[PDB]
Amino acid sequence: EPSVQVGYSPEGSARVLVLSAIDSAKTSIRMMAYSFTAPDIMKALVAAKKRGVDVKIVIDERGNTGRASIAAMNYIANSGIPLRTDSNFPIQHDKVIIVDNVTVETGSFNFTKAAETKNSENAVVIWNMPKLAESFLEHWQDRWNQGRDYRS
Amino acid sequence: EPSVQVGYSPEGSARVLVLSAIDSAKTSIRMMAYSFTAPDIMKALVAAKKRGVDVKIVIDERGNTGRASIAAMNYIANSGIPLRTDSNFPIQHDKVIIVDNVTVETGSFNFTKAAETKNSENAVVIWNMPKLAESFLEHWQDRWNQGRDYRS
Repeated sequence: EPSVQVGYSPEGSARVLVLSAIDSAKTSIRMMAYSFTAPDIMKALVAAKKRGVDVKIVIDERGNTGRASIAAMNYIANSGIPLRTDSNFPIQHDKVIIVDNVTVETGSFNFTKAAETKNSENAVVIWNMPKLAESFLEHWQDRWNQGRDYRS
Repeated sequence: EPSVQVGYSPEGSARVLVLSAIDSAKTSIRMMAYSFTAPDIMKALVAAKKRGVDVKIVIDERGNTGRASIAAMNYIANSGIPLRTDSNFPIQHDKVIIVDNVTVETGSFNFTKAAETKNSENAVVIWNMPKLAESFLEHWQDRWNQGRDYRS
């Protein structure tokens, strides 16, 4: 039952794999991000929202004050997706997507265009490991709990 | 047979887990790093070398010109561990350790003190997935192949 997929950048497989993970969501998505700017990633998250997926995101505050960050943050908030900034860590550095409480995407891959087509990166999706995803959820929840809502 | 462990920062579990992965090596280690500066990580890599483990490292060139980077790079090179810098990517961003060609450590965790005790991070070790580790090895090898030796 448990399995693992891997993708890389700038090859193109990391981006597609991460999109695959978000597109697979049927019930929930709990995301943690440092840089938060990739438009195609944002498009995918709100389509999941539209699909009825319970989406909640906590991102690093200090590293998300740029124009692209704000455009992505506004777009996400505008779609009804609960979103929070976290500044309690010099850097909330995780690049993680927990899907349906049993799957975990993680790796070096930040959700930016640079991570999609320029930097060398890796993204893995560990499918169906309830125990692993619940542990990650506690990680996500601790950071989310100390974040500041970003609403639209 | 396959299993997955996870650790976090600044909690302390990520650092210990990554050390555990390097300490577990019996035959080989193929590492890729962006920032390369954590002293306890360097200590562990050369102890594996001493243990007779075949250790080879490719790190990002541009992000490793600082004092701590040079001290870590010299220490590693001084120990006989083949080491190369890679500048062919704006950022060789991977934080990966492939152990004994069947295990893969990856995540947001950079090999720095900041990633060990300040930033929020996650590190996972996917044990015994030969297929996954061989795929990562091709990733490591492509970057290593275009790197510049750093000798001592």
